[PDB]
Amino acid sequence: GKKVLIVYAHQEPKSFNGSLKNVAVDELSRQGCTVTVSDLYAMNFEPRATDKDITGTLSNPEVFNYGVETHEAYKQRSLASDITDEQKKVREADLVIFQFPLYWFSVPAILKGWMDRVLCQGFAFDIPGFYDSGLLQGKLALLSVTTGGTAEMYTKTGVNGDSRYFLWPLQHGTLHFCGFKVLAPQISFAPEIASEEERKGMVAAWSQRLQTIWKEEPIPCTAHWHFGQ
Amino acid sequence: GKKVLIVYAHQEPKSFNGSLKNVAVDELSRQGCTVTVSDLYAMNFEPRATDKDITGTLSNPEVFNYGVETHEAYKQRSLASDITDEQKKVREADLVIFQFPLYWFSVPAILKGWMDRVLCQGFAFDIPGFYDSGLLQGKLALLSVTTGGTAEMYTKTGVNGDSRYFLWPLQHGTLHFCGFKVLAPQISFAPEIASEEERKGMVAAWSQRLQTIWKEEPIPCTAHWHFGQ
Ligand SMILES: Cc1cc2nc3c(=O)[nH]c(=O)nc-3n(C[C@H](O)[C@H](O)[C@H](O)COP(=O)(O)O)c2cc1C
Ligand SMILES: Cc1cc2nc3c(=O)[nH]c(=O)nc-3n(C[C@H](O)[C@H](O)[C@H](O)COP(=O)(O)O)c2cc1C
Ligand SMILES: COc1ccc2[nH]cc(CCNC(C)=O)c2c1
Ligand SMILES: COc1ccc2[nH]cc(CCNC(C)=O)c2c1
Ligand SMILES: [Zn+2]
Ligand SMILES: [Zn+2]
Repeated sequence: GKKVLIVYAHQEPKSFNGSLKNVAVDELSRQGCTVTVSDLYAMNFEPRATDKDITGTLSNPEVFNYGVETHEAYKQRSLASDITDEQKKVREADLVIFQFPLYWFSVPAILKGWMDRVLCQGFAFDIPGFYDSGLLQGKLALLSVTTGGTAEMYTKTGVNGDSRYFLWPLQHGTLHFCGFKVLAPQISFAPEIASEEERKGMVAAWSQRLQTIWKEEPIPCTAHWHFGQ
Repeated sequence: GKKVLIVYAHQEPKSFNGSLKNVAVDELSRQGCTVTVSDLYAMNFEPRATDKDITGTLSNPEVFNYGVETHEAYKQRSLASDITDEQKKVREADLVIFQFPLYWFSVPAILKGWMDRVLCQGFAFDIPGFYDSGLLQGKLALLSVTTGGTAEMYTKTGVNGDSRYFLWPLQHGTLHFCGFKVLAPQISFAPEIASEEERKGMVAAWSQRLQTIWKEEPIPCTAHWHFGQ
């Protein structure tokens, strides 16, 4: 049996991102997987890392240290319920798919906020207690990203540089750091500029890939994979 | 004369980030510069990119496209006032300093939200009108980042890889894309693990650098600068 969490960050259900999230639910549900979706915009998910993330009394109310406070709150079961609800979904998942449009070579702020607030010390990693000593080892993660720029722009000699260059903070700095095994990213280039048939083709390629997702090996999440030849 | 905008993202005024922001205000004010600070957490700055960012009739209310709607809203002067207030500060600034702790090899979500919402099409870039032709051409930008990890961890052979690797989405994908000339980053490594004297030393090195900031040349914001080869 297999459980999947899809963390989805798009405002418009009729969007191309919406279509990719819906075909992932459809395909994984067809396989008999247990599927949960965190639709961040529909949840009005809080992105800001603030003292409202800890309930009750702070370890040090005079000098607020977000990392220290959330690490202690996690251990004391005093984190805000929106964070713990997401942590329960991650803890139970075997695969976490992130579905989002690329915003400034990174995730939209609402999804950056999910990463900042949900992946706290004690839950996803400890200090020390990261990368392969991370706490989400055994779990798979996958970035399903859509872009405005064409594939050609995202080549080593292209204006944007290779698409792997922007994946480093997300795949390595975040997912690998927490102990996830990183599956190859799904990059859907320039859907708004594509034809209706080309968009249908991109959606079908993602659905087809999901049919055999449990047979994939993760990428070697190294500097060489992201920046080398 | 010169005008500086400091976009600051830290919850705690007593923090090391707070000390760096304050010494920048002190030094630039001593030089006779005009200084403005956007303290994002104190402003409870909205990070989410939503339809609340447009006040008028949407160009397409049936299928919401944030990029299209904000581009049109910028041209019509129908953007939310919190965005327009930040744009006025950026338009007037000769130098924009971003002061923040590194969160997941990137900016905290509240600051990612400032980038997503403030740097809209029509204001910060256009198509064509990006990279060396970006609309913020002639302006300088500088990232002043603090980290948990030591300098040694942020080297090519270190666990985190070189610090320049994580700068790519911010310096190139965002600042250079909008036409800014990027000054060399100020990276204050591991202040929480440092001694009180070492922290004082990092604050003084930043103040000393600011004394001659107007004499600096920008970096060559290229893939070669960030990744080598
Ligand atoms: C705030 C913002 C920032 C964006 N930044 C990028 C970027 O860095 N690179 C890129 O290729 N496209 C960028 N885009 C374009 C989106 O990635 C693109 O519109 C989206 O992936 C299309 O998918 P959708 O039709 O489902 O929205 C940006 C769009 C917005 C609104
Ligand atoms: C949500 C979160 C994510 C962080 N991610 C990183 C990271 O990617 N790399 C790093 O070296 N430190 C990371 N840190 C540690 C902070 O960068 C560090 O505590 C801060 O820069 C210290 O400055 P301050 O004392 O003024 O807060 C993170 C902290 C938090 C709370
Ligand atoms: C809440 O603190 C966080 C969150 C995510 C993180 N990624 C990297 C670090 C730096 C940790 N430094 C050492 C020496 O262990 C980190 C800290
Ligand atoms: C670094 O590339 C960026 C940064 C911000 C952006 N906002 C919107 C787009 C592209 C939107 N699609 C087209 C081709 O019009 C975009 C690209
Ligand atoms: Zn890695
Ligand atoms: Zn560049």
